[PDB]
Amino acid sequence: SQGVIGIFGDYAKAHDLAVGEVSKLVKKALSNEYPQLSFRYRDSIKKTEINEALKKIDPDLGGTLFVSNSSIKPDGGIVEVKDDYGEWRVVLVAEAKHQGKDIINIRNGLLVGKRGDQDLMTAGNAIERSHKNISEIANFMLSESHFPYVLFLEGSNFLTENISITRPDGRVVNLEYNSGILNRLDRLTAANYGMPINSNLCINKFVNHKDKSIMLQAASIYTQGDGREWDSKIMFEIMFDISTTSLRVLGRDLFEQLTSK
Amino acid sequence: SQGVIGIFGDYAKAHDLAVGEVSKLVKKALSNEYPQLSFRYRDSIKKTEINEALKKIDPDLGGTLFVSNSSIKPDGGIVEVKDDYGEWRVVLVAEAKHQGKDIINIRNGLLVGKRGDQDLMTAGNAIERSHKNISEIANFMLSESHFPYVLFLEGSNFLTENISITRPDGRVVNLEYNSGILNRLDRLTAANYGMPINSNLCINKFVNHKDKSIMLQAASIYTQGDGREWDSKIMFEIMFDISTTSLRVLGRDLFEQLTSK
DNA sequence: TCGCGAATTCGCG
DNA sequence: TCGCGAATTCGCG
Repeated sequence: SQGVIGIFGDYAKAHDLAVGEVSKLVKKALSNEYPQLSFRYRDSIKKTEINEALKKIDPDLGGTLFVSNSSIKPDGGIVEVKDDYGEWRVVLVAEAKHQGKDIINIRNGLLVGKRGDQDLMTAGNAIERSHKNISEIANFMLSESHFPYVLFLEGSNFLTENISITRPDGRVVNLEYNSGILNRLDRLTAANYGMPINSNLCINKFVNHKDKSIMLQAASIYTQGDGREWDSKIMFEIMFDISTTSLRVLGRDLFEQLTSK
Repeated sequence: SQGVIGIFGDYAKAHDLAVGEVSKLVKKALSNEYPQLSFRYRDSIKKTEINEALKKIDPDLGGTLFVSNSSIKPDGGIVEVKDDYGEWRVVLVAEAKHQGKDIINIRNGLLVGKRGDQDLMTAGNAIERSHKNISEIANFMLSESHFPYVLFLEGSNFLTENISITRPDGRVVNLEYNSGILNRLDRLTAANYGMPINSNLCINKFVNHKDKSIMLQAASIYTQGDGREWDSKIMFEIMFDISTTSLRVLGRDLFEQLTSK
């Protein structure tokens, strides 16, 4: 609703854009807001690129590479901006994951389990793989003071409120979100150090314990806690907000370009 | 071979001990070496415990918990030592993972694939889940200057040298370790920032970029790079070494107990 | 009982 | 071709 944001947002909703297309929409919106800056979208980053960023931090880092052409491909891609030095800086990395088919199985009156007599499927743990790409981007951005990694959760395994699903035969199945039978949210909280979910954690926090003053890279973790599908318009707003925050942290290195125009 | 280490090591080999039993063996060996100190083995840590450790770092951390009794269970468990303050400090967390059945499929002359005409199975990505528990322990140990997390890889997906497997009918299948068809080692290198694999990285490194001086928590990643099974004796030595290093970093807080005896 | 973990086959481009 | 990703069912105690 924030001017053009409202407009782009309606477009995303009208086309139920996938997270990757929403990232491309964020890039376009950024270019619109900041005509003097240069933005780009990339769907992947090579492991050699990460290693090079790591080496700049410390020569002993980023020394391993078993498969030469190895890489990562966040399903939401990556958006970057060119700084006054000509270097590309990450402003957004988005990822959307799914897990838990219970709401669909119930609506279909389809029992599950090895005996096909269960209303619910004990939730799996594949979502844990999400920590790998978060770690890869944190490493790639180790020199940065922001970490614009956003993860969108969807499914019966990421509930934040109790919901009710009615079977075809009319029987109603009540789901308690705090049930370990299905809730796998605690499998992702390590990624943002237990900070609040559904929040923009792009600005890195620094902490200490022994005159340490260490930097934390917290992913912003969002979930559609009612088991429904994500609204592309809200994903767009979340993502545009994160990206805007990236630009703020990167401000000192964008001044020259905002001037000369 | 280092005195009692040689002895315990032969015992582990003689019983082909699983990683978890090897951790218990490390605890016993530590107690033997340091009779004045108190050690313990635990097979799990509750998410409430992690949250509490996080809160001590900064009040805004460790605030989320959806399933009250949520926890983590490293298959190798955890070994801790009691410090002069009466607090338990982690000296070792071990985990062993497997992936890649090619060497077994070839030895059995069993073709694979949707058409059952392939020598090799394109490797999966489940191993990526390993990053979750590494992140959980890093968070639990955020106040520590050491991170004794050791991961042991085994399978055809973690090769570091080319090997040859002969079929029943005599046909020999040659595997190139640098092939992305099977090698998934690059899926774990983010966990130690690209530092050397098969090495003790227990002592946290500090780096900087902008007067930052940030702390890195690098997991020690070991692989049986020839596709063979792990030798429990060598796992024991690796683990005892990591644990010994933990005690060294924790030395200032163990002095009192080593004295009074 | 509830809740963590195993790690797989094959789609995709 | 090669190499990243989807996310699942059910064992286990």
